[PDB]
Amino acid sequence: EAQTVISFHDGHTMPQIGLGVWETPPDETAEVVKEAVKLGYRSVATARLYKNEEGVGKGLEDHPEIFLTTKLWNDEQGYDSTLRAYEESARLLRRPVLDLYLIHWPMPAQGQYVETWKALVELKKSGRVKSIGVSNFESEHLERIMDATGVVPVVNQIELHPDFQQRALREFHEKHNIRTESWRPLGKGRVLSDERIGKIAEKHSRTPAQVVIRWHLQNGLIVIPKSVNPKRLAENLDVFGFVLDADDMQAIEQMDRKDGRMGADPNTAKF
Ligand SMILES: NC(=O)C1=CN([C@@H]2O[C@H](COP(=O)(O)OP(=O)(O)OC[C@H]3O[C@@H](n4cnc5c(N)ncnc54)[C@H](OP(=O)(O)O)[C@@H]3O)[C@@H](O)[C@H]2O)C=CC1
Repeated sequence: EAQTVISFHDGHTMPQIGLGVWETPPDETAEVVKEAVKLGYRSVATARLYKNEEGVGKGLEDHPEIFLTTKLWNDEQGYDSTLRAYEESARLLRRPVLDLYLIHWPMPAQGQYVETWKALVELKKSGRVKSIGVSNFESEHLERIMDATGVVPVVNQIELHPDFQQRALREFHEKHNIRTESWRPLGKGRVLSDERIGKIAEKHSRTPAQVVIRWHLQNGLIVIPKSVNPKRLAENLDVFGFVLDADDMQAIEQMDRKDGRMGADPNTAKF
């Protein structure tokens, strides 16, 4: 069955599934991309941090058909320094006008991140990026920037996966037309082997992962899972051949913990 897409308040539209490009090293980046596209992967997403925009922009030579996301790193923040940052990402990536552009972290102690959003609202008023948004923002932080500059980011990317469901923030999100991208959507693989998922993947003749990748799907979550082993790739991507029930859905909802965070607390994270 054909895939799905999620759309944005700014009227653009992004496939609800895509490929993560975390870690995967610069020279194999090139390779792994094409290999992936050939699977029917429609979106790609990397970040500046990983420094494989070059490998992506070669990898995606003569594949404009595909939704390309990238993230402005923390040492490039402010107004004039972000515009600069964008051109160059666009250069290494090679698609002067990109699909999605994300502010990697707020870094609120660094206080320089609202400056950073104007630079963004600019790039879209120019129409030099298609769709702008952020990564790892809170209530406090988004409110702060929607009041400062009157435009909501289309997407805020955040940590989330069965053991952490930021339902507070997905309440705030939903109430501002904001799309919510899952970061580390398998809780780093803790759930690969969780026993609630050893029944629900049996049930539907699938592996534990897909089960969950789908969870994200059936929550309206743009999800961007990363593998290299192409067996996994086309596995992750084959998540439309089925569907789940509320017996299922409200059974993976019990997996949420208050303490389920595993990464930087973006309020407190220092780099
Ligand atoms: N500050 C922060 O916010 C934090 C960030 N991180 C970052 O997150 C990243 C960690 O990546 P990771 O946790 O591995 O990503 P995920 O949460 O996506 O973990 C899932 C892992 O499972 C594997 N996998 C993918 N598809 C399948 C499949 N079909 N069957 C079985 N296994 C599969 C993948 O590895 P494989 O390629 O082997 O398939 C993947 O690495 C790092 O960049 C790390 O620094 C970590 C902690 C905190």
